[PDB]
This record gives sequence, C-alpha cells and structure tokens, in this order.
Amino acid sequence: RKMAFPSGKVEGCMVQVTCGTTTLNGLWLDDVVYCPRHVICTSEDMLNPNYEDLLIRKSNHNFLVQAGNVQLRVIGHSMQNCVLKLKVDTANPKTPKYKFVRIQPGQTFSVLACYNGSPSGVYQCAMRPNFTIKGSFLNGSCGSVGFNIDYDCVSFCYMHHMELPTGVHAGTDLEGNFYGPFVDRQTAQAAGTDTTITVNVLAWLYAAVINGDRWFLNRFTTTLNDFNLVAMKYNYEPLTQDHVDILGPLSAQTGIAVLDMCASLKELLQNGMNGRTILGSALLEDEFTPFDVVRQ
Amino acid sequence: FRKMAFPSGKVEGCMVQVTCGTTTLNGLWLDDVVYCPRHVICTSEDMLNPNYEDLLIRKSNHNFLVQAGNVQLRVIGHSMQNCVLKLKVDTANPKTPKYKFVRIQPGQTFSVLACYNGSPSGVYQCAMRPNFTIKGSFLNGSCGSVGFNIDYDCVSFCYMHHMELPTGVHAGTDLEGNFYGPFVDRQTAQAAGTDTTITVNVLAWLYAAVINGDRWFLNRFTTTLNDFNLVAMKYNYEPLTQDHVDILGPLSAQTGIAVLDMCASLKELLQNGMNGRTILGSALLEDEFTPFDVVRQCSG
Ligand SMILES: CC(C)(C)[C@H](NC(=O)C(F)(F)F)C(=O)N1C[C@H]2[C@@H]([C@H]1C(=O)N[C@H](C=N)C[C@@H]1CCNC1=O)C2(C)C
Ligand SMILES: CC(C)(C)[C@H](NC(=O)C(F)(F)F)C(=O)N1C[C@H]2[C@@H]([C@H]1C(=O)N[C@H](C=N)C[C@@H]1CCNC1=O)C2(C)C
Repeated sequence: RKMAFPSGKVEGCMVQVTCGTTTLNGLWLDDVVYCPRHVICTSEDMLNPNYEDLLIRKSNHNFLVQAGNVQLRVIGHSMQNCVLKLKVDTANPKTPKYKFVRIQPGQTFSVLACYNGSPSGVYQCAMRPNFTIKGSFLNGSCGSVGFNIDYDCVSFCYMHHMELPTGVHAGTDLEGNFYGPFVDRQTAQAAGTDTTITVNVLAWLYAAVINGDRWFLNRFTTTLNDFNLVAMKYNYEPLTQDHVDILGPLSAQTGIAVLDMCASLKELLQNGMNGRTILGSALLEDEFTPFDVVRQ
Repeated sequence: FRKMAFPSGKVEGCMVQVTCGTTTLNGLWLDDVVYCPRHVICTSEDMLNPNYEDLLIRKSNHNFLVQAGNVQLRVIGHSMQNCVLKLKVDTANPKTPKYKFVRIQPGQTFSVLACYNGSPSGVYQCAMRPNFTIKGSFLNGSCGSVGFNIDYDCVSFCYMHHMELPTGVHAGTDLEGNFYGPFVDRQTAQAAGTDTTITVNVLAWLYAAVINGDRWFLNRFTTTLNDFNLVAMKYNYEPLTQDHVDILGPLSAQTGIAVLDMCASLKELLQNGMNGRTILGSALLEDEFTPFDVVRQCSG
C-alpha cells in the first residue's frame, strides 16, 4: 500500500493562527510559528495584496496563536518569501528532530490536513511534474504541512497555500518559496498539463516483480529514445539517464534490465490490463518512488 | 478525493515490543496492561498445531520481555482473553489516550498503524471486507499492529493483526481477542472466502463524486430495493438494506440526489460499465469509503 508516515511527531507542532478575521494553521517548531503570509489578508486584499505594506501595519499582538487551549505570546514577526515566521514566548516542548527540505517533482510525502490547528487526517501523495499536489484541502486548511520521517527526523517539505481551478493544490517549501510558477494571490492561474511520473511507474512495476507477478513482462527491449518517443504520446514524463541509473538496484535485484522493463511499460500502455491488477491496482501507479519500493 | 487515515499520534504512544523466547511482535500498552496476539507464546513449531491452554500454563512472567522504546517494562502478571494475551506490567503508560475497545461490522473502515519491533512504520485506511478479511499491507513482525477510529479525543480500537491468508489478504481479532471471520490462529491451510463489494460504500463514493462535480453517471431513472438487489446479487454486491438507505440520507440531502435515484445510476454502471469514463479519476468503483467517511472529508 501507499502508506503515510505516522503523524504524531507533526501533530504536536500544529497550532492555530488568527489575524483579524482570518484563521489558518501554523507550524510550531522551537520558538517559531511558521504559517502562510496571506493570514494577514482580508477579503479586499486577496486580488492584489501588497504584503510588505500589510505586514508593516501589524503589531505582535495582532497575531493570536493558540496551541490547544493555551495562547502563545507572539514577541516578534518576520516575512520570509511567502511564509510568516512568528517568534513566540515558548519553545515547543514537543519539537521533534527536524529539518527543512525542498523536494523535486516525483518525490512523495505525507500530508497532515488540519483545520483550526487540529489534525483531521493524514494521507500520502506526490509532487506532480507540474509542481502541484493532488491533495484533499478545504477552507481553513492552509498551513497544513507535508513531510517525510527518516530515523525519527521529520523533513518538512511542503506548506499548503491554495487550490487551483482543476482541484489540485499549490504551496511552498518551509522557506516560503512556491513549488512551480504560482503566487499567493487570488488571480487567474492554472496548473500546466500534468504528466505521469514514469520513473515511479517503473519502480512500482519492479515492486510487482519482487512481489512475484510477471504477467506483464514481454520478450522485447527498447532504446531509451524509442521508449520516450512512445511514452510521451501517453503524457508520460520523459525518462532520463539519471532515472535509469536510479532504477539500477531494482534492476539488479530482479534481473530485469531497465530498458526491458521499459518495453513492458510500452506494452501495458498499448494494451491496458485486460482485467488484471498489479499490486491490487487497475491503474498504473505513479506515486510510489524507487526509494519507497526498497523501503517496503 | 483522498483515502485519508486518522492522525495516529495517540496510538503511536501505545505501541511496544513483546518478546517471548524467539518470537517477537507488537503490543498495545494501555494503563498497566499490554495487549498482544496470544501466538507470541508459540515457537515456530508450536504454531503448526498449538495448545494455547498448555503453552500458557508453562509460561511465567519472566518468559515475557516488553520494551517501550529504550525502557524495559517488567511483567507482573499474565492471562489470556480469547486470542489476545494480556500482560500486566509494573508501569502505567503515561500516554494512554481516552479509548474504548469496539467490534466493527463488515464494510466499516478504520486506520491501521503498521508497526515492527514496537516501532510505528506507517498508517493507512482500511475496510473490513464482507468476507471479514482486510486488504492490508503487513510483513513479518507486523502482528499486534492495531486498527482504530477516532471520535473527539477517544480512540476506538477495533482490530489487532494476526495473520496473512494465501491470497495476500489479512485476518485479525478485535481487542477482546474475538476473530473477525472464520479463521483460527494456527499455521494451517485456510483461505479467504469469495468477497463481495460493499454497496452502501460505493453509493457513498458516488455521492462524493457528485459533491466534487463529477455528475455524468446521473440519469433520469429510479429503482426499487428489490429490483436493485436482484442486480446486486448478480454482480457480487452486498444486498442493500433499508438501514443503508437512511444512513445515506444526509448525503442524499446535501446533493439533492435521492438515494433511490443514485441506486439507478449504480445499476446502470454495473450492467453497461463505464464508456471508458472515470469517476473521481478512478477506473473501478471504490468501496472503502463509508458515508460517514465522505461527510468527514467533504466537511473537514
Ligand atoms: C480556491 C480559491 C479560488 C479561493 C483560491 N485559488 C486561487 O486563487 C488560484 F486558483 F489562483 F489558486 C485560493 O486557494 N486562495 C485564495 C487566497 C488564498 C487561497 C486560499 O484560500 N487558500 C486556502 C487556505 N486556507 C486553501 C484553499 C481553500 C479552498 N481549497 C484550498 O485548498 C490566496 C491564494 C492568497
Ligand atoms: C503467512 C503465514 C503463511 C506465515 C501464516 N498464514 C497462515 O497460516 C494462513 F494462511 F493460515 F493464514 C501466518 O500469517 N501466520 C502463521 C502463524 C501466525 C501468522 C503470522 O505469521 N503472522 C504474522 C505476525 N507477525 C503476520 C504475517 C507475516 C506475513 N504477513 C503477515 O501478515 C500464526 C497463524 C499463528
């Protein structure tokens, strides 16, 4: 299964941030609360916000930060790209070992969706090639974060900011830089055409072989360029030599050369599943990374 | 629309490691009791045809090693309830949540916190299948992992993991040690029965599709429970009951599609398939969202 990481280490960091009439989630790590800067916007500000001007007018006491039933005293504030950093009185005693990481398209992570500072649910997802997330976010969900956990260290990679017209989601890393060409402004924008994460589909096919299914293999191989010429006709991402190298261990462990697995994928695209499933799915799964495969 | 699990933090603080001889699995630590599958008291060879009464008599407190992180918990008593072992320990879990033990029905969903060596590994959302199995993801050492729901700070534990059947699906007990399904904790040939699709959940998921603006499958027709159930039996779908209809009532009122109107859509989808089209991006009809699940996610 696509699994999320256990969310407890992040649940202990979620807080509520309110400025005027607008309330969203904040991330409380040590003595800083991170949250999307449009918390300082009213409704008349969303179309063309001047964030420098909106922020200079705020005092510390304009920011109401609540961690459960406890109010946290804001003692300083600062804007870093599209994220606000609220310095508070108190270091979060539940701060886990953590770091901030900016991820690349195709990378997976877990999302803890929150409202009013309290967690609602957790799910796994991927950063799409068009720098969006196929998330599940409602009003008040901004400031929810995405993360991985490695040896009890939480790497925060995503903070939620907005929803695009096709229902997909856009946000920033924890230094406030958007993924993709989006802005925290309620102006017309749209995700680029989204493609399938080819390297993840192939890793998942290798996972199927490791799991003992081989029905989709064939006797063909392919050059890299012929594979990409075919796959791009199905809106699959081009497979780079770096992707080929990445799959090397899985290729060695199964004895199926990467370009031979590429030939199998070409045939699967041409034929479909003919009523079969692969690892319990009737679709070609692309939100499972080569790293994820080895780690499960 | 995402398959979302509950936040797992309240449960993570209850997972411990239980070892009896060579056999190690996970245990659930609530106040001063650790709950785990009773087959922990088995050697590999015992598991082929165990006599649990006798194997438990021969054991003492000193046969059990319980580890909560870096800390050993001393076992001061032991007993069995059905297929669950209960280890009384010298220290009450200071992270014990408000909780209840509940037994769920086929078609109900829950989150699983997958654990190995007492350490939580991942969380995912599951349904109790009509054939009482669960389509989980469980490896060696996963026994004792639990499934749960949360309602307002109270964790309702409903599943504890015991075994994997030859089709790769899974069987376990409630926290009182009562099996779900006709399975026994013995390493002997057993198999999942033929499964069916959870009709009330497919309907809930069609309401979620409508809520999300996916409306092409709606049609002008209505049907009856009797007529729908005749086509349901044909396609290996759980018969739809009057309880299912009232349970769907709120979704029916939020969307303006009467429940019997939606059943006609599902009927049509079941016979003619899809014209290649998708619903919520899905090629198949999804049945692991309950009506409550759809309301929670669509309302936050
Ligand atoms: C969807 C809406 C048309 C309203 C708008 N979108 C676009 O303007 C775009 F289309 F350009 F993206 C949009 O998301 N916002 C408008 C305003 C913030 C953001 C916003 O309300 N964020 C919410 C945080 N709590 C999460 C949203 C709520 C609905 N579902 C979500 O995930 C900012 C971009 C500054
Ligand atoms: C799969 C195996 C053929 C080994 C066997 N299955 C059947 O005997 C069945 F077919 F009858 F079910 C089986 O699961 N067990 C045999 C033995 C316990 C159980 C068991 O090892 N449980 C594991 C607990 N850590 C979790 C398993 C590990 C693999 N994936 C899992 O989920 C008991 C039934 C007493």
